[PDB]
Amino acid sequence: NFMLNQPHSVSESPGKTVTISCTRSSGNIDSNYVQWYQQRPGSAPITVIYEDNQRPSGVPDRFAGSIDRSSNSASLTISGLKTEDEADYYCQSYDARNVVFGGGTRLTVLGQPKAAPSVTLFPPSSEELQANKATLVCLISDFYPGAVTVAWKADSSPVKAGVETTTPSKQSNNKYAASSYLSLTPEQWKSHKSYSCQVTHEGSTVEKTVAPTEC
Amino acid sequence: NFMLNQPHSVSESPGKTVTISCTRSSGNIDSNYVQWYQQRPGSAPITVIYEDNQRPSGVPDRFAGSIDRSSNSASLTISGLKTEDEADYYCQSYDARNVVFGGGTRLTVLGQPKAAPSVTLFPPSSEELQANKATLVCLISDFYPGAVTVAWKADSSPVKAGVETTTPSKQSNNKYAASSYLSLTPEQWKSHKSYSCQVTHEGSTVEKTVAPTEC
Ligand SMILES: Cc1c(CN2CCOCC2)c(=O)oc2cc(OC[C@@H](C)c3ccccc3)ccc12
Repeated sequence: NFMLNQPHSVSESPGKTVTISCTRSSGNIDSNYVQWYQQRPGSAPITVIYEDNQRPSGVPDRFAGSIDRSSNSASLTISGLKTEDEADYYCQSYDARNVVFGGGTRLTVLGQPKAAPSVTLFPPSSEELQANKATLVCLISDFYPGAVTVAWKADSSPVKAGVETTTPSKQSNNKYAASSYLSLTPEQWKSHKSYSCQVTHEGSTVEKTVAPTEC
Repeated sequence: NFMLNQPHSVSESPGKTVTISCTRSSGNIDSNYVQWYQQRPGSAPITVIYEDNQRPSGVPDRFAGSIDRSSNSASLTISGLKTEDEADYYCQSYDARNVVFGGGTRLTVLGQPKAAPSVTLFPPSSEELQANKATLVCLISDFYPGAVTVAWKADSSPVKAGVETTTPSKQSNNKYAASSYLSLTPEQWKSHKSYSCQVTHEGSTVEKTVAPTEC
């Protein structure tokens, strides 16, 4: 079947308009209806759009669904942004019994100034190595909003095996920190020329690389 | 409109059976298909039941959906309860005028065993020292329950400045992870013999120590 591709995050100040795209991988966006669901943090989801642009009763007309056949995409547009619009937004369609969801888009209504993350990539420590561990840590500090995406590369190939990322937490400077760790064996860590941590925040992606050496 | 009413919370111990009910307020439960979604906190949800009782590929056969017309309810029944089943569960049906979700049910799996944290201390990266920074990270993974206290030492004396610890977050092994980082100048780092990270969990302390390495 097809995928539905949503940006990981979006942000704006109160009173502004924000748009969340939902691109269909293969086939025609207009072949099947698209729904949008809102989840506020610590809340149950609710439908804000069904059948591309239908608004259920109780959902203000600040929320608007559209289809662009040229780009093969759905969009949810929210005008007059209010703090309660801060939530995760998922688009959803079908082909046959195949329900297809997007990955979700975290919408932040800016409570403070944007801050790009400090990203530090650490190669394995001597002590963990002699315990037969080559865990790498990617430390991500001092960012707002609190939404990041982390991907790892062995040389050039995406890694999915062994990646863990913490949920961003508010630190004493009122900015967010989190860590991504890749649990490698020594044999894996040494069997490559370099590893990489790619951090995406506010659509902007930074990339750090470490290589094996001996000191 | 109609509403789907779920319990707020249920608790049960491993290997036992738990049942979550989803009562339709008006209309017959069987007029429309019920879905069940599982959400681990900080994650996108996954479909665990569709069409009242159909399990997607990769959902364990311990998850069973049912309909009871007389009590106008849907139920999700989890057999052989495991710790990874700790999550929020949401039912969902159709209004033709809407997609409606229940308020969701937090499933607590009682009697999870203690797990001591795995602790890995990383000295400053080379590249970071070239950019005039000397952050140390202490990775704390695989611990239950999800509370730790971290103290840092410069040589043998307490470090009272530049320490941050992330809020522990449940990872895919259903154990917690967190990082403590110490923001030092290159000067502070080279002026000491060593720095230590001391992690206390359930009364047991684990201490790790790194030193400026020479090549
Ligand atoms: C992506 C996805 C899947 C597919 N998974 C992906 C990973 O591999 C297993 C299948 C999937 O099976 O189900 C998904 C359901 C999604 O959202 C449902 C919405 C209405 C909801 C439910 C509960 C709380 C908040 C929101 C969103 C995404 C999914």
